[PDB]
Amino acid sequence: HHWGYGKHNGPEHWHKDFPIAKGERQSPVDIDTHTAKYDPSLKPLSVSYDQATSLRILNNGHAFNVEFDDSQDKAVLKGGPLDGTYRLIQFHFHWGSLDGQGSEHTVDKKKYAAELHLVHWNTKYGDFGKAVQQPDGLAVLGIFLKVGSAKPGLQKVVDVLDSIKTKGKSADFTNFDPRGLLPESLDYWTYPGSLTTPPLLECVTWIVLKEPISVSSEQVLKFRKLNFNGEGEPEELMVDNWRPAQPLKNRQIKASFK
Ligand SMILES: NS(=O)(=O)c1ccc(C(=O)NCc2c(F)c(F)c(F)c(F)c2F)cc1
Ligand SMILES: [Hg+2]
Ligand SMILES: [Zn+2]
Repeated sequence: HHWGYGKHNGPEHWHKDFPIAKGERQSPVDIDTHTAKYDPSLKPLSVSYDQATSLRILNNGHAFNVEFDDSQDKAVLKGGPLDGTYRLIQFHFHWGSLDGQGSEHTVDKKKYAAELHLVHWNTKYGDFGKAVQQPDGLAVLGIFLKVGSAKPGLQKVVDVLDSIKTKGKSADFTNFDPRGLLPESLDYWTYPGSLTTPPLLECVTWIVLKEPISVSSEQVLKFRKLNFNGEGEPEELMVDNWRPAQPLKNRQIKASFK
């Protein structure tokens, strides 16, 4: 019926209901490292997640989102290529059916096992809904996940997946510290883009970290046990919930490092 990642309702069909899919600043894109422009005027990123308040985790039929209380400047992102304070509202992942695919952004055509998106909205706009009507309304921090050693800080997320196996299910998920998902370095690439899922709105200053975090095979395997379907419907494993790379067109990807 509506949108998804299957053969009959996947990314290639999105343009029919969301014409912006063929827009000028669509995401994700391939990051050509030799064409990215080192911009020495970019400030370092400033991630202030010490007061973060996670509230819930839910399976929305497309991915699982961990939501945060964004009623106050509790967990924010500023600095980098951003002007203003962006508030963390939630994070989710995109992953594949196999270790060699899953990320949305690619680096020199290399695909990672998954990609974490920490979604933030520009506070000057009042609420998330208004931010999605502005060219600089959102800032998504993207982090690549490669399969290797286990990420301790990701385990609490992994263990709770059993209780939100199907579409629509949710579970209280308090006291989760998102700082446990950050890599060691905050070096990044940035470019103007969009939401990678419908409505595909062209807001979003993408901030993709250079350094991937590593998770274990067992950790990513639990992601693959989730379902796209609701309880009582035919089981469809939630895998490959990623959108292929879009044409860069008239945009330049800047890097904070050389
Ligand atoms: N993969 S990603 O690029 O990081 C991405 C992040 C967030 C969303 C999303 O929040 N959809 C919900 C949503 C909207 F996109 C709205 F524009 C809106 F007004 C809403 F109320 C709403 F719930 C979609 C894709
Ligand atoms: Hg917009
Ligand atoms: Zn995403």
